[PDB]
Amino acid sequence: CLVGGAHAFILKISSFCGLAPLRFEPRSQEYAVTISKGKCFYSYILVTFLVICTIYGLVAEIGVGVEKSVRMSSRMSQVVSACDILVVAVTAGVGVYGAPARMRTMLSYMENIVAVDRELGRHHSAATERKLCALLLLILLSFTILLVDDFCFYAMQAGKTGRQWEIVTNYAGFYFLWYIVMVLELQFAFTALSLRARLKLFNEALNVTASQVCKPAFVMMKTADGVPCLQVPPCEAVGRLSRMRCTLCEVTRHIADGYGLPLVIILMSTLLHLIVTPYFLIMEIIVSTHRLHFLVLQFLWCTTHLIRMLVVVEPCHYTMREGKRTEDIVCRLMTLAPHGGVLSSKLEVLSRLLMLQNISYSPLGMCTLDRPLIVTVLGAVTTYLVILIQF
Amino acid sequence: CLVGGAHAFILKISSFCGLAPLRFEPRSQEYAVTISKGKCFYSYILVTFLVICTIYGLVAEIGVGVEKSVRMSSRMSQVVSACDILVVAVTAGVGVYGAPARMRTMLSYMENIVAVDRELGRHHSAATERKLCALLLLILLSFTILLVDDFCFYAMQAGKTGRQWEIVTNYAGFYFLWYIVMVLELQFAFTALSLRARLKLFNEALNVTASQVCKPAFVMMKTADGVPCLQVPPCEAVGRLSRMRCTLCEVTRHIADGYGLPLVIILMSTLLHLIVTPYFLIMEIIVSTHRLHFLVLQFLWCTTHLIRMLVVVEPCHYTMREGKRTEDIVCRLMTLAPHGGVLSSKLEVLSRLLMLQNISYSPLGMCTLDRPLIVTVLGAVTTYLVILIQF
Amino acid sequence: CLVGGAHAFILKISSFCGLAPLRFEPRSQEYAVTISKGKCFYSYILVTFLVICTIYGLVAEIGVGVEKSVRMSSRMSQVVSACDILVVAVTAGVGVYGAPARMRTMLSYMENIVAVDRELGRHHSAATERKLCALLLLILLSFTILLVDDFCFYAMQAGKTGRQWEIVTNYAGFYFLWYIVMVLELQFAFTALSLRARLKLFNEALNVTASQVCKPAFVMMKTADGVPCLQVPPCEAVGRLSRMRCTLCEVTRHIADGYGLPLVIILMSTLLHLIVTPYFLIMEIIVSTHRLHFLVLQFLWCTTHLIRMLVVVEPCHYTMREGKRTEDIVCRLMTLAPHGGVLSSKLEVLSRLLMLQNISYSPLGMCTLDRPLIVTVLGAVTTYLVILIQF
Amino acid sequence: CLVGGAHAFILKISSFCGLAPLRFEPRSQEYAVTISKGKCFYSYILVTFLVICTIYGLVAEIGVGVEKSVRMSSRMSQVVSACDILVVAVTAGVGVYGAPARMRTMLSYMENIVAVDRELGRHHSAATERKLCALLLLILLSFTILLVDDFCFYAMQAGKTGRQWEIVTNYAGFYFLWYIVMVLELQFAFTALSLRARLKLFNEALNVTASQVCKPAFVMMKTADGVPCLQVPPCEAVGRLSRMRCTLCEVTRHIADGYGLPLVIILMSTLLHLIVTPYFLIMEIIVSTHRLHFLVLQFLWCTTHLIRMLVVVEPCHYTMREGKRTEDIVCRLMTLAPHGGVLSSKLEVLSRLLMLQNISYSPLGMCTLDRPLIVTVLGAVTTYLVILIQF
Repeated sequence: CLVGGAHAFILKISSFCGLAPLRFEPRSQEYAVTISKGKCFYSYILVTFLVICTIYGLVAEIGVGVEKSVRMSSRMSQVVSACDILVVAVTAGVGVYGAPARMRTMLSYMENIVAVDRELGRHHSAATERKLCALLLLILLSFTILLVDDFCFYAMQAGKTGRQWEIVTNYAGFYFLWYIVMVLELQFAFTALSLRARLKLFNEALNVTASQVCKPAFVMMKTADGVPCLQVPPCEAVGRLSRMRCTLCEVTRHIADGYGLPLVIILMSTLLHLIVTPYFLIMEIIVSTHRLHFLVLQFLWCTTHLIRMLVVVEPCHYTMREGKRTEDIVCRLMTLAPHGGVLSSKLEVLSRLLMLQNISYSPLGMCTLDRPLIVTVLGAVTTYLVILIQF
Repeated sequence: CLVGGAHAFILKISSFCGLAPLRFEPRSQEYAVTISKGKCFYSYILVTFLVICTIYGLVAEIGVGVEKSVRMSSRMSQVVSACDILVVAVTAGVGVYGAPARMRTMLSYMENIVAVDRELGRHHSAATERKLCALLLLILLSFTILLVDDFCFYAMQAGKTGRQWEIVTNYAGFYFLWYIVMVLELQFAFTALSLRARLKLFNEALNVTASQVCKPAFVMMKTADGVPCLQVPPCEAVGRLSRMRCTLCEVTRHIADGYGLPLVIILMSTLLHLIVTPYFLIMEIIVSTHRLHFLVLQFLWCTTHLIRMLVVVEPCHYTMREGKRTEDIVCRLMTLAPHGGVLSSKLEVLSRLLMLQNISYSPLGMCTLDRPLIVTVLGAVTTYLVILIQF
Repeated sequence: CLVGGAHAFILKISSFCGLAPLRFEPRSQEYAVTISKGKCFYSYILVTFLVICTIYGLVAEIGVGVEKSVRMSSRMSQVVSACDILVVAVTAGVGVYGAPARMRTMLSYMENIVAVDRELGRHHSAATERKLCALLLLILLSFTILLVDDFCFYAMQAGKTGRQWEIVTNYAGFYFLWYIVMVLELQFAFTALSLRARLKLFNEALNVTASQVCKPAFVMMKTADGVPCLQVPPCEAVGRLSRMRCTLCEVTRHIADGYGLPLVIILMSTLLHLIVTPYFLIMEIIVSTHRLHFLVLQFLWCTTHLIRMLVVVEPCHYTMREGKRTEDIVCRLMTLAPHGGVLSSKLEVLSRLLMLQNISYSPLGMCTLDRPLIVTVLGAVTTYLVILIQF
Repeated sequence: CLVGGAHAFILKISSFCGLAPLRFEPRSQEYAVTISKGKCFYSYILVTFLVICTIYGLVAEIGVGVEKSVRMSSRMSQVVSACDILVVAVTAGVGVYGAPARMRTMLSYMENIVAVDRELGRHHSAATERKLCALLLLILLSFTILLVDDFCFYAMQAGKTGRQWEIVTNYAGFYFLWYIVMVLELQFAFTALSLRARLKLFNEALNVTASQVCKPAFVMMKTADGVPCLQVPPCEAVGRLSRMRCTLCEVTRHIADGYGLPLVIILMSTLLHLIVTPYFLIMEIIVSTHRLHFLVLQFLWCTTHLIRMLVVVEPCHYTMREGKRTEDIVCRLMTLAPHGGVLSSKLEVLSRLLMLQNISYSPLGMCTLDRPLIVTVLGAVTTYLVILIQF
């Protein structure tokens, strides 16, 4: 098995988190990849250690009570902080303990994607992977910088009373589990975008099928000018592309299964944090609005909990749009195809595939990842805030 | 008519409840079954007796007022307890009074399922039925143990003032109606899972149809190694399987009709209890949090009201997934099938059946049983609790 | 044009309300029907008179203020009573002013339904029309009896202080507008059920098509035993039935257009009244619970506002179920039909009609009339009541 | 490129707003149109100037505080006024800065619509364009009159204390941004209605196809009587119309993309204003109800925020209805078409296009513009108001 681009890059990053217990073997543009049981062992230790340190750190700060426990200014603030920590520990737990089975799934289906790549002539655009690798760095580095500021702030807030080393021992684990949760979200997105790039490329082979029938080996090649061009009759190409369309839908279901449970806990904790964080921001902007550094951080957290949702639902939406574009192309193409020909009989099949096999991500069946899920989540958030804030 | 496995086992359990007024006649791996009017008569008496005892027990505890009526610490607590008892008495009532007509329906369609079993070569996996029979015992015995603890607790709470025998006379009926409601939920689930096992087995016959056309009597048999293998040409098999697909969809509609009204009252009472039970738990964890045994029981009830919902919606979701798997297989299979052949003409039919006949449970048309119903119910529960608790 | 049964009976009742400005000419089992401009003129006067009397009666009771205005015990109670009266006056207004155009539509499509009746051999079951005519009498007479009790109660409540004749002059108009709104709801239901009976009868002709192909003039006749039997080859019958299926879907869209705007205002006022009526019931059962006659009436109103919703959504749901039954029959029938025959080519067409033309009522596009609309309405009602009642 | 009617008229109006940076060249019934970079430059200046003046005007009135700041009678009233201004400045910003790319899109697809017009024989009905041009004038002039009254009122309210010139300098910019937002909404509606007129006209060519096959060059012409009549065999017409159906669906997706982001911000601000405006109306009708001129204006604003929503969702709904009418016609037409003919093979294709390519507007994928979006928005509005008003 081989992997490249920003998907291969996030797997390197995820390996240290224990989210991708893989060995990597550098080729020209790709790495060869296999499971490593030693990294699974390391990965299981790391997250278990961090969860123990996080729970006992939580117990310690509850034991300090509500006066000095900066995250826990009240009995109810203790419960909120415990649930916040709990959902992150559960999300990072499911993320890391599930990772070996998820990589076994990835290496299983990637052998079929390689066959699709050959038919499409897939080659990794350096400019495009640089865009997506820069986006990994942008999102992940920005979040890492936020975690450091949040930790430094609360440590200095306690450092004003000499208690910073205890705060470090009690919360350092929680910030590492935060990093693991974002890397898991980025690992999905750039896995899903890596498939969306192949639907997008499959649709271009189907357009050039239409242009050849409109305006008359592996399926598609570059010309001497590098433009896409078709090496086989459209009758054969549509049959070959119909098989590839089935394969891409199967890969979608493996991705949605492997990340399905993580994504549900990520969605609930997003919803939780988008209620909890604006609430205490609003309470603190009405009362003691002089704590400007706190208010800045809590705003940047509200922003981050929205981005973390978009990182999940947007890669899926962009995959839906490529499916809709296929239906548009096939409709056009089958009005062009002549009556009673072989090509139109191949397009009768493909159009049934479009009606039968949709491409979608529905984690555990609870919901469909698409932009209407944003409207659903934000409508709930504002409903609860209007209830909670108004009194 | 004959029935086996965990479905036949839950029918034995349900017979004593009067939910399955059947005689049973043991064969090698199955029971022969027919309606017994005497068990219908017994069943109608039993539930009518228990409902009378429950209503008059409710009247008695309202008559004791709010001081000593342990379930009724206030005027509003009286109304809550009356509605709790009322929905259980209605659910057990519809369950037991409807049971003879429901068994007549079961024995009507099971004669067709036997024909599907012959074509598929269905035989009951001892290991699989042991799994599902152990799951019946696990869920039902755990609930029975909870009912005993709840009853013993409140009787001892009253026994501290000598009034336990009156509590026994006033609530024993209600705990038996609770048991009847769970057995009805388990009777559905293991009826639905018994069908899902046959869709799952029908899909495997359709995969081996694809492998024979990919890599070239009743439809399917075991090899000498026990692997599935096809005794007829794929052209005949797909036609035979299309007929069986229609039969399974028809059986789904009989199950959804027979249990439809029970399931709606089960869903409302789940929603009611998931509001009422966490509310009084939260009031009692803020005030008088020393009543640790009460808080433990009320938590185990909240857990149970979630499980009772999953027992209903999960068997249906797992049945949807087998239908989606059929669409995936048929798409694959009809790209493999050659142009203009008989097989592809048989697959044109089957693909129309998939678009026309879905397999789903929609009780009384109110809703579809699937995991999105969990999100809908839990979002309402938390909306009401946020309203009720916040003031 | 001719019409019979409970549909023809409700048109007689509706004529006096001005909801069906028709002449009627009695035949053996049917009436001949044509528009009468004189009844349109009468109808426009009647509702305009009743609306004037109702508005000026409302103005009078607002002018008496909140002390003696029994419907208006507070400033807010004035606003509630005004909106209650307003939505009924608007619903009866749209009902009666729209009625001539609606009857022109009815007489337009009923000429095509007569053609469907000939093909199906439709004859009116005396026992069935007696059921539906008894249901008209049951629902309408029960409501009329409730209106009289409500009016007599409030007149006697004012009659205890001699003011009953003013109450009569100020509210008699409103009770007649209430009667007009129910007759409009019954006029829809028994129009929709009159179509559902023809889908139900069309599906039976399609089953006997299957039995003739399974077990081998106008389309269908009774045997000498009165059992349905087919007078033409199944190849012709399926073609003839496909045309009739199109005609029934067209009639559905005329009904949904003609009653669409009434039904939306009926749904909002149902939602309004299911909030307003339980609220003031709950306030009056907590405080001054001795007003037993008031509490009884307000409960019977809550019951009536639910029934008025079911009268609207249930006839539509039962029409959906007959469409689903067609899809089940066509799937079965086209697995039975032989490969490459004419019959299977006719069933390819019909199955496309089922996928393209659904049968549904969606008033003004706002919603679909089906039992999920009950869950939507009742969830809102309980959301508002939980907000309003809890403080 | 050429454009006519109320679409061409709203583009003239939009040019001064900078929403359509176009030159216009008058022909007999149409204008020739091309992008003008000078109007893009003017347009970017104008909105940037107005946004600067609006923000600094907002800063000034916040700087005057809450006593004299008539829009800002409290600290919370400051925040409300700032968000109101902010969403309008954002909506007008996206409107005007996006306008050049949107016009490039319009001139791209309008060249294909001209081809559809030739096939359909499209000519602009003077009476119909007069209706839609009068509707532009009615809606836009009525809104302009409301803006003047609102501005004159608040200036005179401040003019009673000599501060009117400062109010003019601080709010004149905001009223011009309000005008730009309505013109953008009208620019969409009359673009969408301009397409709906061509679906409506395409459906009439398909009916006359049915009548010619029922009752036996560019596709369609007027007779010597001006009735539509078909110049080609139905076999060719259905093929030609299938291609045109694809082209119209493509144009729909360009419109939805170009206006998609504006429409989402328009929907949120509609939702915001339908909460905020009735709330402060209700507070001001309970307390100080003597401010009759204020109450009148705030009611006319509530009315306007509903109309602004209908202006957006109704043109889209009317486009859905023409698609449904196509499905009705195609079903009818393909029962009429003879078995095994060429025409029925052309109708097999078109019916797949109807199942694959729907016509809809879904801005950014968040929602579908149709009348169910009204019910969704108004249910939220009343939920928040019931929460906010009740305490």
